[PDB]
Amino acid sequence: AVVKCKPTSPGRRHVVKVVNPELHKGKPFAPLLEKNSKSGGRNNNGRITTRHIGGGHKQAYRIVDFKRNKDGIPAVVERLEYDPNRSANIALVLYKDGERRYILAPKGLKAGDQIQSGVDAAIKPGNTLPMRNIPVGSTVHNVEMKPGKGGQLARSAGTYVQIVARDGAYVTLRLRSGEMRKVEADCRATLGEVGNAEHMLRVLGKAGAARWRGVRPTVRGTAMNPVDHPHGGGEGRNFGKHPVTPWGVQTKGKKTRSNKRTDKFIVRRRS
RNA sequence: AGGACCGAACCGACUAAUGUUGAAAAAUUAGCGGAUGACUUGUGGCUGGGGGUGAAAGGCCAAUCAAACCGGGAGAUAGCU
RNA sequence: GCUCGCCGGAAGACCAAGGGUUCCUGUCCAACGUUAAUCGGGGCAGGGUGAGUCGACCCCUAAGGCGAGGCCGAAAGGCGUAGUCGAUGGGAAACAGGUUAAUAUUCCUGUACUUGGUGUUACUGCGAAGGGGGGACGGAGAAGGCUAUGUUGGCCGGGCGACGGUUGUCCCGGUUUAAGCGUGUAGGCUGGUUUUCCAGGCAAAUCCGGAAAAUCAAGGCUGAGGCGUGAUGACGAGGCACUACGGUGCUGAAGCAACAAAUGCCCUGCUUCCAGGAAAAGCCUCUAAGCAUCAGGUAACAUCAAAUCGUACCCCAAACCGACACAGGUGGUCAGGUAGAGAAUACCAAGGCGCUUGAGAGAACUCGGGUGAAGGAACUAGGCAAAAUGGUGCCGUAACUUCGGGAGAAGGCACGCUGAUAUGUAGGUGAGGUCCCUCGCGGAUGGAGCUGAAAUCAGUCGAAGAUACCAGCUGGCUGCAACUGUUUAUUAAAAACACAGCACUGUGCAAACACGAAAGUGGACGUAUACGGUGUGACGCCUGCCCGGUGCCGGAAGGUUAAUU
RNA sequence: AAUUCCUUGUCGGGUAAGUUCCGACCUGCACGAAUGGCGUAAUGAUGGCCAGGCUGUCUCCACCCGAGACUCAGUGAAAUU
RNA sequence: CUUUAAUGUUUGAUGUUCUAACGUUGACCCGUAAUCCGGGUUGCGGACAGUGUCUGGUGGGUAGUUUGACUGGGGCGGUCU
Repeated sequence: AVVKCKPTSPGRRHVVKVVNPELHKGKPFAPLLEKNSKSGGRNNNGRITTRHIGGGHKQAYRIVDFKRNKDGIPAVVERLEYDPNRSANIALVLYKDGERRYILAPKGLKAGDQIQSGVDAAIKPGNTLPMRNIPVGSTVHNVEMKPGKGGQLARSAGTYVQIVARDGAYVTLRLRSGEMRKVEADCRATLGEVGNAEHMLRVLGKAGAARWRGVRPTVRGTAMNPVDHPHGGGEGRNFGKHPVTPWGVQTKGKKTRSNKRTDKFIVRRRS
């Protein structure tokens, strides 16, 4: 639940917590863990390509199954767990055959709840089927964009998409961004929304709370000298030029999509 | 519980005096700040010059930085001393 | 050699890194040493570093590096798979004592341990570049149970005091002993056992996992310390003989208990929180391909092997980095006594030093300090500096406020010593004995002895009892910024930079964007409650008018318009 | 006003006397609403001002303790010219 | 040879469809005890995309450079035949 701390110190007034006792107060499933070394926003060349990334708390990667291709085998939820590599929580499930796997935790999932994947699955949250069988107007998550590769849409805390139509081998969807996309009617999708909706209500309250996430401070650009940024300098706070990224692009309205290749799957775009 | 309080180690460097061919090519003495954290530290590693890195001062990149150092073009050019 | 003085959470002791003979002895004093020098980290010569158990090498891997093929690229070359390197991490085993002018957990003595090879004997399902388990992991906090260690008592030995007194409730010293083996406690986790079945673990599996039953509740794992053994020993203050007073043989007393007690061990635990906490091998198992009077496996005994390199010395410093025998810098371990909350501070122990020019004089002035009549900021750009405050407990404490704070607000009182309450209380610790007992490192009882606050009353000395070192000045109005933090190494620590929060905008994933001739990588093993960029800068009340200009986003009838033809 | 040239604006408070400071006035040379506006408890080695206490900061210096200076012996520089 | 409809062929435009180039940072199989790469099967896209040459626009993102003289000092102003 959302919990507002008390102002026992400057740094605890505006901090807001998102607690959940349903989560496992123990270690995760080790067989489904992997090393995850932080990068610092640097690539094989050692150069910073994405700024404002550095440090943070150590993290281990949980192998989550975004495909959900084990059809015809029921699975019961064992426990809900916390995942630092994503904004949503994950649910450890146990299949009847004795195989355990991690999945995204939908809105109304608990311990003991049953789920299943395939074409002959029931229409309940947590189950996964190709969208050809999902009734129109429904709500799903962890949607595939190409059959078999795995879910790529609606994977965040409280995100979802709504199936709005189905013409042929394609179905039209409205993503959480408002974009009206269409994908093949063979991509698997999971019923229901991802359950951590109260995640957005969280309030860090202090700077150090962002440094635990691996987020480094952001220096604006106005106060940064001409040689280091177009906005640069000026005696005082002048900024008498158009807002612009480094490397010289607007950043305040200019559209930068230049795909051309995948424009046939975008019905409406947004706004 | 706490980027919580006082305060040593530890990390810093606000004031003053001294020193200024210094003990020291930035220190000493007396006080000062932080001191479970955006902390500090050892070892090793990556990022290379119009580039790197930068909680951004044009700061740092081997006592050298508004474009490092070494060599080379090179006996640059110098209507000036 | 006798005194004096200094450090003693080091100015002591042991190491790494680094250095590389500076170590020890003898000899020499030109140069080196900021003076002399018989001395020296100086010169010359000689000697000195002994390991199956410490470390490296080695096995395993992290970041990351190289990278067969391969992809990419004018050439050079770049990225990278399989792989192979790479510790700052994981992985078998030795303790005490004695000894050299200089080394030792390395030599000697004593007592142990570990991993392998071979052979014999006995009993046998063995087998992986595969599966599983385990290794394997965070922060904070809370105690409890222990020890290191210390104090006191007792015991042993010695002593009877350079000056009054000191045969006693006196003084000094010592009272030490390990690994390992055995016991398996305080205490923590766990419910076990048997049989059947199974879409899983790339194939298989008696293993893991899962399902369903039956039968039992005691089964097991981990585990400091303690005790016993180790040890009829060793060491041992001191003695008997030699004694070049340089030291060597023999002998060598007591060698217990209680209390206190860690930041260390139980603890890779328990509790709790969000920021959700390495990998791989060794090791334990599983079977497959395959091999079965073999081979291999297991236990026992015997025997052999455990190589190679390092080991001296300095290591907060005269030996490393700083041009110096330079008030500098340099990571880890050991952590005594009194007072104290304390690793602060003061005085000491062990131990180590007095800082490589001295003597004398006692002017100005300079530096670092002490005191000060009366006044008390009149000094000055400015209370710069200095002075002052300073502790514990009780009492008590304003505006304002985001109700947490402000606040240690301010302010006021009491602190010593002796005695009594109480021949040392409350409290803590806990013996003998008794009772019980699954007869054990047990439980209960028992309260001996030891230790030991705080408070009250009374009395007493001093100018002064938080007496030393140590140790907040306080309050009021106001600007800026919310705050903690960050910054111009070497004249600027700030109202600047960050910041949480807010907003605009971009981005549908082969994402935008960025580094790259490209491959590709990061973004992200993320998927719009997400990522990037811009600006603002907690919170609270708000954020008005203008789209002409520039830019961005959209739309079209027309005009204008490139290559091309 | 961190913004006000004229300017020590005007009035008042505080002082024996206040170009600074506090509070109102508005005549804003040339504030103004996210290059944010106005408030804001707490915080700050932050800027400015007033008090109590305190003192050699000063009136106005005086004495004393030490290290130099001075003399002797030894070693033995430097900028400059 | 002034004139104009159904054709054949000719090429051009718009639209629809297909697959065979090309693409696949979709799935599966082998090389292979390999998330590289390649080959193969299939699916999805599909002559679009993307690349090359040419070309228009944008383009301080990044370079190389210019930004006069006289002058009762220079600058502002004025002046230059």
